[PDB]
Amino acid sequence: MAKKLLPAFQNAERLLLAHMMRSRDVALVVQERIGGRFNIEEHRALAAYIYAFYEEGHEADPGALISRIPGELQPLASELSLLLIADDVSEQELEDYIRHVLNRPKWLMLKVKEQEKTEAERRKDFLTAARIAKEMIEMKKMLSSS
Repeated sequence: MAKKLLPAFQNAERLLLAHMMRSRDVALVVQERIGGRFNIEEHRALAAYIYAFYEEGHEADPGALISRIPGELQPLASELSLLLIADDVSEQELEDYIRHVLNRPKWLMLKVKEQEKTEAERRKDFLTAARIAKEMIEMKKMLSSS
């Protein structure tokens, strides 16, 4: 990804969907704890699904909403219902992807990096923590307007 700064965190948005695809309460988490919106009609349709479903039945019915997309979110959403998440939403994962969904000037996302990066301090990613460390200074720039 030489010429790919940060187009969108669709990865977190997809797993995000997985946790919200479970309960309306979680649906609040996606909208309230993330309230994002990338350039994806299908993925966005999921985040959008819940928002509207609240007025509908107050519960993001998977079988009902999962079968409301055009064709790409159909197979994706069905699997995404819990493709990479547990009944408990996976706390570590919840904060991981939601934070990723932020993709905004929020240092808290860097905090998440603080955890993984610190793991790099002790074990590193490749050879030296300098890689993840660079990620911090990178994280500092994004959250800190320059």
